[PDB]
Amino acid sequence: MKIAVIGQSLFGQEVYKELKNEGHMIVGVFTIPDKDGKVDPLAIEAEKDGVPVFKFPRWRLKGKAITEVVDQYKAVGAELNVLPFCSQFIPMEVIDHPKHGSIIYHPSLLPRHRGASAINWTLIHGDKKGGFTVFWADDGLDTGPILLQRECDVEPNDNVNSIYKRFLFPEGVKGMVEAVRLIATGKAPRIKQPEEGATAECIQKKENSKIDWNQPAEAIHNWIRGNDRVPGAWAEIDGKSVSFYGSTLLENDHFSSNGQPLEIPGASRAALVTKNGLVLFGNDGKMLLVKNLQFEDGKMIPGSQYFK
Ligand SMILES: Nc1nc(O)c2cc(CN(C=O)c3ccc(C(=O)N[C@@H](CCC(=O)O)C(=O)O)cc3)ccc2n1
Repeated sequence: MKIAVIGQSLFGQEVYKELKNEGHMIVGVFTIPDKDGKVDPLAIEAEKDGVPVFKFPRWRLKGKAITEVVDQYKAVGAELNVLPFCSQFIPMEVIDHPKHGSIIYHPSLLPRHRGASAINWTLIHGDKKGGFTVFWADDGLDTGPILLQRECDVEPNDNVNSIYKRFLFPEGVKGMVEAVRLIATGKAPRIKQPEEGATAECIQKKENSKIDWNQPAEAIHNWIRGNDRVPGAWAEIDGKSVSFYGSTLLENDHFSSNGQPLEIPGASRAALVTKNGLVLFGNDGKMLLVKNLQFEDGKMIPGSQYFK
């Protein structure tokens, strides 16, 4: 069928590539402008194929969509919009245009974790299960009827990158391709999202990924892994903003109080720099271990190396 792909990143590129390989006519790719150095992976693959690339800035403003952004979109004659990873909200004029409407990839088990940082919040809340949903776009934020959903176990030490790479990305691509196949064969469903279990959270950025030390250790571990790698959980240490990556919970033994103490303002008590990383304490007397640290405009350093 005729498809407009609206989105970005490696994920949008892989979905584009698979749909093209399945015989679909990609009539247009609508993506972010270069930054301004690198061209987005999706525009690169599209032009390599001879497919109309668009780099619109934003569609909405003053409560409204333009006509110059709408009209260039409508020209390509899409029968379905596919929104693999779309960094912004798209006007209903665009969303409702094609005969089949629009489908969106969302890396959570909707109606849980509506919002743009769903993977982060899945881990921050310490959910045992996670996954993704392909849903039909409506005017609300991640509220549209479900086409399909796929589920996975969240591992205790999963960070954003590991669950994404293990499951959300590769299976998300297959889910998007399957959704289109169900649509093309005329069998795709529209399951209204249940009321029960709905949540929505804010988008995670550097500023609001600051660590709140007054929480039990498990909560701090979840907060850290839930913001690892991006935006990167952080705290003030000795005047510097320091980011924390690679958290695990640390049980036994003592332990080991053989590190060099490291004072962290607001921490329930001083941290310990050990050969295996930075031991941190929650407000419940329990411990977590952080493998890697990072300063502003700096490389990753092992927590074990803080004092050298
Ligand atoms: N009509 C419609 N409906 C949805 O549910 C959409 C979901 C998504 C995917 N998404 C899931 O949370 C999402 C991603 C980003 C945004 C967003 O508002 N992004 C801006 C913030 C505001 C803006 O500039 O638009 C940004 O780049 O940070 C909203 C929703 C994308 C487009 C959608 N369009």
